[PDB]
Amino acid sequence: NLDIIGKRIEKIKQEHETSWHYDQDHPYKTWAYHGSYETKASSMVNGVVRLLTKPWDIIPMVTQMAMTKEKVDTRTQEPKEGTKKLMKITAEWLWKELGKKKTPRMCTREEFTRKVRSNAALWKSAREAVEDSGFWELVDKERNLHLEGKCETCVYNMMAIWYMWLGARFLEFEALGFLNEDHWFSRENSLSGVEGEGLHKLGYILRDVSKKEGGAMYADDTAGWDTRITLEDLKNEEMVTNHMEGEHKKLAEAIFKLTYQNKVVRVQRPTTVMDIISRRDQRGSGQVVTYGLNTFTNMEAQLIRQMEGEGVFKSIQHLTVTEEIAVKNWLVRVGRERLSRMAISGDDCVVKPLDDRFASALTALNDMGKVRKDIQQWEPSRGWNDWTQVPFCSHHFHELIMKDGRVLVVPCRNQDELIGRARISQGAGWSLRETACLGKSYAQMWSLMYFHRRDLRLAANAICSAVPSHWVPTSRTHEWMTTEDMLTVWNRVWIQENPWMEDKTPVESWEEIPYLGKREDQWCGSLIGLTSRATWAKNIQTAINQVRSLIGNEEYTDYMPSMKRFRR
Ligand SMILES: Nc1cccnc1-n1cccc1
Ligand SMILES: Nc1cccnc1-n1cccc1
Ligand SMILES: [Cl-]
Ligand SMILES: [Zn+2]
Ligand SMILES: [Zn+2]
Repeated sequence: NLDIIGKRIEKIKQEHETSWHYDQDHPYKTWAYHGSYETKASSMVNGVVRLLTKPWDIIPMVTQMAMTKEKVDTRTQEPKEGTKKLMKITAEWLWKELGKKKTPRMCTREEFTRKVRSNAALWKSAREAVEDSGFWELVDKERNLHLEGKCETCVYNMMAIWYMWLGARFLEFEALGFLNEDHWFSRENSLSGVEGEGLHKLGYILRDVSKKEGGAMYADDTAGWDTRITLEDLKNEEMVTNHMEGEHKKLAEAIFKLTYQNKVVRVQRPTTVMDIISRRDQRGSGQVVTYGLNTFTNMEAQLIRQMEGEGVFKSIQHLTVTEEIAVKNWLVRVGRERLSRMAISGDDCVVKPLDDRFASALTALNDMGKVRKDIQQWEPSRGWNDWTQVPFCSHHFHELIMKDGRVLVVPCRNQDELIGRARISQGAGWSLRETACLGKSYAQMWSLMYFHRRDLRLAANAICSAVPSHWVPTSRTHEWMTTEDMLTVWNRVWIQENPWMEDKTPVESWEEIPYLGKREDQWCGSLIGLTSRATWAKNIQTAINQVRSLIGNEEYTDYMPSMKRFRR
């Protein structure tokens, strides 16, 4: 406890020694409180996307999205010894499989610097600190302190997103960045994972899982996954260090011990004082390490749920000596096959188990604290009989046959959600040019991922017609972030580079690229058939001209005649 976090706490105490006060009216039960001190971000609308989607101005599901804890301050119980054993055996085996064709390695100041230049989500800005050299001296001090087994400045800031100072992020990136930078959770490497795979590949992956013999597809969400990470989970995650050596092992061990398995956080409370609180359990790391370790622990949880359904062990209360031999031998004999029956993206999963015994195999899942969302604790899971109805990564997936017989598996979600998000820009000081270029990024994403939705292909063509042809899409895989012809990009992604497409014959026109059935488009939220939508489509050039007149005398390209109706 206080020996590991005290130094961090002792340092913040002094930088505010003229405000420190052990407040007796503090709202924490499960978080340890240490003291307070005196201290003191809305969704803006994207005017270019909103002027080109007028029919949606009167649709509350779109317009309410731009307007405007219980779970964080809860406690998870210690799993039983059978559960703790199931996890340790499974984790040990999983780090070895993930490590068979990969080498753990430190990420570098050079790599870290390149990422800060490219606007990755990780002195005014980071760019400046990286150029400066005192920062790196500060980094060096902490780094040598971590080699000593002590921490001074690796403190979280709550807002649930856990901002640290850039120096702490580098030390995180140094030891643990390899998980993401070297694609440990790629499908090729982890078999369950989809890291780097892209939204145009997730549907094909779900359809490949569907091809396996077995029961329903299960897609159970965990209620507040990050808050249900136990200290036993953090200790199985720490076992990645068993595969490291030299400095790297030491540095990785310090991240896990000092920043993950012990945490110090500063919270804005309005009553305005800053609460220096600590706790051991729960997920609190950087987003990228959070994504990879969530994937890891989810793959582990789901293999164990699969073991329970298949009768590999009888009870979580305690594993017999022989049951350990059985688990290990299961993992050795069928482990890789069982991983291939899953698609796991952080806390999000789809599992096609051997049979439907999986549906009521709930003792390990509940005892690990991975409690299902929106279903009673002991009520069996409801599975999906058709891969095209399975939810994954906020989407479902359609099978769409081209006029030439080739098969597209395309991503889809309710259209209100897509238009509502396109109409929102985060941050201050956006110029008209920067707002336009963000609208162009949404438009090009729609042309590539959602071309099959009538409204989005028409709105995408309108935004690309309204924004100067050579302006570069911005956002403060992502193939839509380019100035290349979207037809050329479409042909690369869907035909040339698509391993599910045998016939590589290029498409020569947007008109060869199909839509969903008209009824299926309305089911997924299309306005096709409404008078508002008909007036919008008929008069689109008037909307395009409005936005061109606001931006001014620039070079523009008409993309509307790419669609049959506007082709005279
Ligand atoms: N790759 C990585 C590792 C550790 C922390 N942060 C990152 N990151 C976040 C956005 C882009 C890169
Ligand atoms: N992957 C995902 C999840 C939630 C929202 N949007 C996305 N997306 C849309 C296009 C590409 C990615
Ligand atoms: Cl179904
Ligand atoms: Zn530190
Ligand atoms: Zn759909």
